[PDB]
Amino acid sequence: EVSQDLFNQFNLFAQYSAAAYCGKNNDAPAGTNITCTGNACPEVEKADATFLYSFEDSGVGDVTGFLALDNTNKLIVLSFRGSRSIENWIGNLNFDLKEINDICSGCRGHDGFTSSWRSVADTLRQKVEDAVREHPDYRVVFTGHSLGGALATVAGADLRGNGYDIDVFSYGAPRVGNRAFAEFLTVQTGGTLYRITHTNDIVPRLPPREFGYSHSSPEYWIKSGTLVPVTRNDIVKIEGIDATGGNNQPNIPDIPAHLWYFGLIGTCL
Amino acid sequence: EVSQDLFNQFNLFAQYSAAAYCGKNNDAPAGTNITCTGNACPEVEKADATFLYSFEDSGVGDVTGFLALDNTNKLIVLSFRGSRSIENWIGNLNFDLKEINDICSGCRGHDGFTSSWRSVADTLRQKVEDAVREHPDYRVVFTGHSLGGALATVAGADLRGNGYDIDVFSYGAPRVGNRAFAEFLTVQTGGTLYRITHTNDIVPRLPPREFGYSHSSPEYWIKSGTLVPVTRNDIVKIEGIDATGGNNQPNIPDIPAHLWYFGLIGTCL
Ligand SMILES: *[C@@H]1O[C@H](CO)[C@@H](O)[C@H](O)[C@H]1NC(C)=O
Ligand SMILES: *[C@@H]1O[C@H](CO)[C@@H](O)[C@H](O)[C@H]1NC(C)=O
Ligand SMILES: CCCCCCCCCCCC(=O)O
Ligand SMILES: O=Cc1ccc([N+](=O)[O-])cc1
Repeated sequence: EVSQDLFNQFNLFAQYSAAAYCGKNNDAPAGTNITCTGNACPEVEKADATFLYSFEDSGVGDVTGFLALDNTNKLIVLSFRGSRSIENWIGNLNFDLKEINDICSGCRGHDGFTSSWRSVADTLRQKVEDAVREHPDYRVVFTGHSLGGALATVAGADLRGNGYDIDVFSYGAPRVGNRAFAEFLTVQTGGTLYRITHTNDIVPRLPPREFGYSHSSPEYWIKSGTLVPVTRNDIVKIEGIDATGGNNQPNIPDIPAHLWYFGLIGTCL
Repeated sequence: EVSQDLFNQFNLFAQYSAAAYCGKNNDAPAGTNITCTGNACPEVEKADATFLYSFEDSGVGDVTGFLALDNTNKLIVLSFRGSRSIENWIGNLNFDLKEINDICSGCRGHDGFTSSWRSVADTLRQKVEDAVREHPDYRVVFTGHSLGGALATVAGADLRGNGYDIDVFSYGAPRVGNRAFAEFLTVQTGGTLYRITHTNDIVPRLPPREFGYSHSSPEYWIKSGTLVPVTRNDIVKIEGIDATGGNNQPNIPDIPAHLWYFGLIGTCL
């Protein structure tokens, strides 16, 4: 069980994460209203929310996403898109670690996530910094679904502690690195990570523990079914690095559960 | 705005209509349980419901669907799939009428749906007749989404009057013929047709009335949004051939609205 305000926040950033796929966007001028097809992001459309900067297939990892300004909620939101086809992305997912002492000593992260981020970090940091300067009062939020969720988690860990808090809301994110990287994520000040999972979603169960991955704590776990609407009672806060009894349970996982966080996500009607 | 009992039927056959796309049965032998992927048909799975005959790309229209036995609800269900890529099917959709006197006098129907039905009619009639014999007190229901709705409607008009009632539940069905056919489907005895539409779904708006097409009355119009759950209070019975102020409004239409009838339909998570 979670509060009404936190629920609202979860719902909202699920929608900012969905909008990265379903935005009628990119090649889209900054200052343009954010809108989505197929009722993917109505809470974003109600807000006075506009693109600050769009990126598409940027750097080494072909990164895609947007930076947004939201005058109603007082946010600067960096939203990273997951893969265009999650099924093949999961299939070709490689489990190699690389060191990232730059982020925390002793830390190793998934190699493709950290290198995709690393390769666009300098541009996007500057874009965020610019927006922070313009709106010092506004709250900085990074978010994403799936691989997008990963990238937002990495960028957060990397960019925190430079003066402004960075909250992270992740939906169906994979593990992003080794224990230690997990531990850092569980305690790092300068922002909070809300790591949201749904039922038996496959993606947060990869990379597997066996390959040297852990999940940060806590975990926000939606227990309502696929295509079922979520209420506050359906969300369970689960404490403990690599805790079991939320998404991390011993049963057959599901791709469709990956695509239903509050609403349709990771696909566009 | 509709009865609970009617809302429950509408929901059940939306799910049988969704199963024609989802829940693997590709060669599933007769008598196996009906199930779907992606929580597309839970009310069906909850019933004691089994396949009688599966068909696929059958006849000239590459018609696909199944016939089921439902012992819990006491039904014999013939469910037609719509198109495997609806956006395309929408783009390739010819508006030509053809005479269909055999069904009714002065009646013209859409050439492709009519022909497609006619090519499978004998084999499917025989399979329904068999089940009707083994279960004389079960209700015969034909149902379908999109193209599947057109077909079910045509098949119903074509096989009624043989001694067993056939009810038809269509979802997001296009127009199937001319005003004289609309009339025949409005008043025909030996069953009821329940023609359900959602919001500004585009498909029930095609073929255009400006190509000689008309809609049978009544229409059951779902006013709740895309990705929004439906209650009995969100459905409005609209009376009159080519009535306006349900789905048939001059506003701009939408494809995602076509894929949300009670739940997700015409696509599988
Ligand atoms: C963008 O949204 C703003 C505030 O929410 C609204 O006043 C404006 O009409 C919208 N702009 C366009 C171009 O639709
Ligand atoms: C088929 O469903 C029936 C009841 O609806 C159930 O008794 C039976 O076990 C199911 N068969 C399988 C293989 O699950
Ligand atoms: C009654 C079942 C009819 C379903 C089969 C139609 C074939 C769908 C293939 C996709 C081509 C198209 O876009 O129309
Ligand atoms: O509607 C609510 C609401 C609550 C909190 C937040 N937020 O902190 O961004 C946004 C929306």
